[PDB]
Amino acid sequence: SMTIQEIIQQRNIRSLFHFTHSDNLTSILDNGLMSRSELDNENNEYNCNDEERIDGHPDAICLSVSYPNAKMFYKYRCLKPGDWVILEINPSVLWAKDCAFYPTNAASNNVRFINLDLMKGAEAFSALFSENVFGIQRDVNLPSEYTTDVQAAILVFEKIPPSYIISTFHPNKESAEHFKRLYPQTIQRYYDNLNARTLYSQRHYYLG
DNA sequence: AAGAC
Ligand SMILES: NC(=O)c1ccc[n+]([C@@H]2C[C@H](COP(=O)(O)OP(=O)(O)OC[C@H]3O[C@@H](n4cnc5c(N)ncnc54)[C@H](O)[C@@H]3O)[C@@H](O)[C@H]2O)c1
Repeated sequence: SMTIQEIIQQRNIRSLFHFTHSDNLTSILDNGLMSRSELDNENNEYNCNDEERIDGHPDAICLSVSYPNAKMFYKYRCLKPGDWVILEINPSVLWAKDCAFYPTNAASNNVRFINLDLMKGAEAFSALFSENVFGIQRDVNLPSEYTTDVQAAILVFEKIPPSYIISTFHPNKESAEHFKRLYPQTIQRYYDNLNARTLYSQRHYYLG
């Protein structure tokens, strides 16, 4: 029975991602990622996206494996103007923190009723890579590090200190340079042309 | 290209 670590090694996973509005980035680089619950209790300021939290876990931080939830991400970029960024996170989070693993969006009826304890552990992690996820047939050519369903989600039930953030992606040079001046020990990356295959792209295009 | 109920 493979461990989470052995799955990461075997599939060549190198990145977890979390998209967020640039308005949140100072707070995140200072204090780490925190759940909506934990943000409320510390009276910290945040711009959140989800009004509903149908997942039912406002004490969880939501990540992606290898590629953002491009669908949900694009939606919220349309609804909220200004610069969005993408945090890249050490895959170590998956074993070092209290994670649940969901093969599709964690708010989906297909998964959200299951005993949360069954969604922890290497068995649930491996299901992100199944040949069929609730009707999505995994493409034979999809590289091993990608989830079958682009909306596959990691719910992290504790804070993620800023040291687990390995880089941040910006939509323009000036955003990256602003945050680099503030956090000179950190890696701040950017795209010069967004007419390109970028982490802001739909995945089918990115991998095309 | 626009989640989830
Ligand atoms: N953000 C993602 O990459 C992502 C990925 C996969 C799924 N989701 C789903 C969408 C939904 C949660 O929506 P989401 O948009 O993430 O809202 P949310 O309810 O978690 O809102 C929290 C917001 O606060 C932000 N935040 C975290 N730590 C801090 C901090 N220290 N200072 C300031 N802000 C902070 C975080 O980036 C996010 O925008 C769940 O149902 C998930 O299942 C989101």
